[PDB]
Amino acid sequence: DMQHRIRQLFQASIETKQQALEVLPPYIEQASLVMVNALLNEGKILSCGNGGSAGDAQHFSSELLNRFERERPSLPAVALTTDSSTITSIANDYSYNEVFSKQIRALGQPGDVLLAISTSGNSANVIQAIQAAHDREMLVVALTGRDGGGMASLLLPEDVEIRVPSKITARIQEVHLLAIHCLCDLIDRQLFGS
Amino acid sequence: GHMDMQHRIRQLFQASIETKQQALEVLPPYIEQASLVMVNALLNEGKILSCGNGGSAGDAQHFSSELLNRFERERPSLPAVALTTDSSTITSIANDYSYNEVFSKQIRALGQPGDVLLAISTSGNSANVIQAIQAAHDREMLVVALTGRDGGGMASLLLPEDVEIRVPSKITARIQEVHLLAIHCLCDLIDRQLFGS
Amino acid sequence: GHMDMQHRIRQLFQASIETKQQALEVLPPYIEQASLVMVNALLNEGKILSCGNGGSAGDAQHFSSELLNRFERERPSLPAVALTTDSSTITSIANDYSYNEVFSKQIRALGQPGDVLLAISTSGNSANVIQAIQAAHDREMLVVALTGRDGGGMASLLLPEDVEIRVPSKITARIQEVHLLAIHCLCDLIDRQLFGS
Amino acid sequence: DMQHRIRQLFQASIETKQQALEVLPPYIEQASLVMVNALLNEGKILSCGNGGSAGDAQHFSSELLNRFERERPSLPAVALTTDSSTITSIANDYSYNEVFSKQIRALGQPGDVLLAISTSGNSANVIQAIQAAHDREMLVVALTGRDGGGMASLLLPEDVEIRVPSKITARIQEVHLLAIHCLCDLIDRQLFGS
Ligand SMILES: O=P(O)(O)OC[C@@H](O)[C@H]1O[C@H](O)[C@@H](O)[C@@H](O)[C@@H]1O
Ligand SMILES: O=P(O)(O)OC[C@@H](O)[C@H]1O[C@H](O)[C@@H](O)[C@@H](O)[C@@H]1O
Ligand SMILES: O=P(O)(O)OC[C@@H](O)[C@H]1O[C@H](O)[C@@H](O)[C@@H](O)[C@@H]1O
Ligand SMILES: O=P(O)(O)OC[C@@H](O)[C@H]1O[C@H](O)[C@@H](O)[C@@H](O)[C@@H]1O
Repeated sequence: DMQHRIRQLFQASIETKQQALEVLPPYIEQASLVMVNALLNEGKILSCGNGGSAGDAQHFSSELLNRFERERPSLPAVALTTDSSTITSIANDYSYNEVFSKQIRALGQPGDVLLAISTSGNSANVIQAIQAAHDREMLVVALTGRDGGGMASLLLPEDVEIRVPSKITARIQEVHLLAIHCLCDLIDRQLFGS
Repeated sequence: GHMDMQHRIRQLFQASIETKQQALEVLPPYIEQASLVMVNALLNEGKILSCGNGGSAGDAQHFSSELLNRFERERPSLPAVALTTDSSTITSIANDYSYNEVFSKQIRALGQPGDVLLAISTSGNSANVIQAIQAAHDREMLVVALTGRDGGGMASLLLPEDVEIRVPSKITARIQEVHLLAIHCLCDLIDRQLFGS
Repeated sequence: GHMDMQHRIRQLFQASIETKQQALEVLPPYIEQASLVMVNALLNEGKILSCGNGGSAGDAQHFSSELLNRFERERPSLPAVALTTDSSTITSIANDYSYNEVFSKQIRALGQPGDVLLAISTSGNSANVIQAIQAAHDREMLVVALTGRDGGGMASLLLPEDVEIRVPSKITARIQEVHLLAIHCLCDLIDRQLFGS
Repeated sequence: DMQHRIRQLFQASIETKQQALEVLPPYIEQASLVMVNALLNEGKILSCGNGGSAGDAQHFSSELLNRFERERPSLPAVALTTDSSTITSIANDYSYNEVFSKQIRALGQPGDVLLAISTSGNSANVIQAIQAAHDREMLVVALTGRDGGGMASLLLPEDVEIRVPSKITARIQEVHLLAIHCLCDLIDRQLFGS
C-alpha cells in the first residue's frame, strides 16, 4: 500500500511536470531574459516566499551567489527570507504582511528584479512585496500556482508570471524548483555562453 | 569632532554604563537563579530553547551558539536551539496561521518536561513570546524570561519556579545591551557549575 | 521563442521527468523504509535532525518546516530541527574549528539515542555530512541518507539499520529535484502512518 | 561566590565600556559619516562576522531594514551571514574562508560600505571580505578588538576601524553592540535630524 502511494506521488509529480512543460517554457524564457538584462545592467535579484517557497528563495539566491553548475563569477541575488532579526522585528512591530515589502522598499533599485514565490499566489506578504517592487521600479518574476491569486492581479505588463498548472502545493513546489534550475541554467548560458 | 555627534556618542555610552550600574544592583540574584535552572536542565539531559524578536532574536541565537559551540573554555557542546533561525518554519507558521504562533508551535513539538525556555523581550509584551511562555508551561518547561520595562504580559504569566531577569530600563537598546551581558553571565555560570573551576 | 532557450528548457524538463521515472523504479522501497524509521522515532518521542549543504541545506529546512508546521493535513507539529539554519552556531563552529564540524558538533549535543538524522548530499561526499553521520552513529541515532551518484563516502558509512535513498543520477540539480519529491513522500508517509487515513 | 562572579563580570563590562569611551567616539563618528554618505548616494551596507559577531551583523541589518528607534524609512543593509544555502555551499565547494568575500564580489557596488565585525580581527573570512570590498571599491567599517589582527593591515586610508581596547571576546562583543547602537542612532540623526 505504501509502495503504491509513493508511486502515485511520483507519478503525480511526473504528470504535473509534463503538464507544466506544455505551458511554462515561454514564461520561463521570458523570466530568464528579464533577469539576465538586469544582471547585465548592475542590477540584482531579490527573492521571497514562505515555507517551501522560502527554501526556494534561498535556493535561488545561493545558486547565483555561489554557483549553479559551471564555475563562473558570483551573481547578485539576495533572499529576503533569511535574516531572522529583520523578519521577526518587522512582523513583531507592524505585521507579518510587511516582512518582505519593507526590505524591498529599502533594497530595491530601479531595474532590479523581484523573484516572488507563492504556490497559491495569495500570500499577503508576497502580494505586498510585489507592490513594493513596483514602487521601486522593479520587474517581477512571479512563481505561482492555482489561479495566481492576488499576486497575478498586481502584475504589470513587463512582469512575468510562471503559473504552475496545479492546485497541489507540494506539486507546485516541485515544479518551482525545476523552474528555478531552468532560470539558473538559462542565465549562465546567456551570460557566459554554452 | 562634530559638535552634536561627539556629544551624542558620549551620552549613549554613559547611558549604557549607567544602565549596567543599576542592573548590577538588582540582577545578580536573578541571573544566578536562572543559571541554576539551566544547569539543572542540562544535567538532566534537557535542552534550552530560546526565542525573541529583532535584537532579541539575535540574542536568542547568540545564546544558542555559545552553548552549541563554546563560550570561553574548551568543553563539549551543550544542547540549545534558537527557535528563530529556521526561515521556512517561521514563515510557513506565520503565513498559515499567525505570527503569534511562530515559537509556541515549535515549543509544543520540541519542548519536553524539564526543558528550559529562554524568552527574550525588551518590553515583555511581544505576543509570540507571551504565547511561547504559555507553550513552555504546557510542556512542563521552566522559563527564564529576559525582559525590561515593567515585565509586560510576559511577567504576569510567570510561575513560581520561573525566573525573570528584568532590566531596570525603558529603552530597548539599553535593555538589549544588558540582555547580552546577562547572557554572557549565564554562559559563564553554566560552565562554572557544570565543569567547575 | 529563441532557438536555444526553448530547446534547452524542454531538454531540462525532459531530463527531470526521465530522472524521476528512473527513480520511480528504484526508490519506493527505500523511501518506505526511511519513513518507517522516522515514524518509529517520532512515536518514541524522538526527533529528526536534518543537514546538508547549498540546495541540500534548503531541503534540510524544507523538511524541518514540513514537520514543525504542517505538510498537508492539519495535525500537530512534529519534532524536527534543521542543523543548517543558526548562522551564529554555524559560523562560530566553522571559524573556531573547521567547517567539517558544523553538523557533527550539533548532533553530539542534540542527538539522543533513537533520534534520526536526515543527511542530504547529492554526491554523498560532503565532509560535514560524512562527519554528521559518524556523529549520529556515536549518539546511537539512525540515519536516513538522501544521496546521489554512487553514494560517496556517506554510503560506506551507513550501518544495516540505516536507510539510503540514492537517486540514480550524476547531476546535482536533477538529484535535488528528486530529493525534494522524496521529502514530500516521507512527509506524506509519516502523516499516513501516524494519523492514518 | 556566584553573586561575586556576576558582579565581577558586570564590573569588567562596565570598565571595558569606560575604556572604550576614551578612544572609540572619533572612530564611531567617522564610521557613521561613512555610512550616512553611502546611504545618501543610493548605496547599501553589507555586514558579516562570525558567532556573536554574526549576531551583530544581522542586528545591524535589522535596525536599518526595519528600524532602530524613531519611525522612518527602511534603510538598505544586508547581513551576509544569514542565507544558509549560500554559506554552506560556498564553504562546502571551496572553503569557509570565502563565504563572505564571494557574496561581496557579487553584491558590492562602488561606494557601498562593508561593516566587518571580528573580535580578534583575525577571522579569515572577514579578512577576505575586506579584500573583496576593496575590489568592489567599497569603504570598510571594521569593528575589532585586541590588536586588530589581519583585518587592520588590510584597511585603507578611507576605511575606519573601531578597535575595542580589550582582549576578551565577550567584552569586545558587548562594546560592539553598543557601538552599533551608536551608529544606528547617529545615522538616524544625520539623515532625519534630532
Ligand atoms: O505557497 P503559499 O500559498 O505562498 O504558502 C506557503 C507556506 O505558507 C506553506 O503553506 C503550507 O504550510 C504548506 O503547503 C507549505 O509547504 C508551504 O510552504
Ligand atoms: O523587545 P520587544 O518588545 O519583544 O520587541 C522586539 C522587536 O520587535 C524589535 O522592536 C523594535 O523594532 C526595535 O526596538 C528592535 O531593536 C527590537 O528588537
Ligand atoms: O550535494 P553535495 O555534493 O553534498 O554539495 C552541496 C553543495 O555544496 C552545493 O554544491 C554546488 O554549489 C551546487 O551543486 C549546489 O546546488 C549544491 O547545493
Ligand atoms: O570574534 P572572532 O575572532 O572573529 O571569532 C568569532 C567566533 O568564531 C566566535 O569565537 C568564539 O567561539 C567565541 O568567542 C564566540 O563568541 C565568537 O563569536
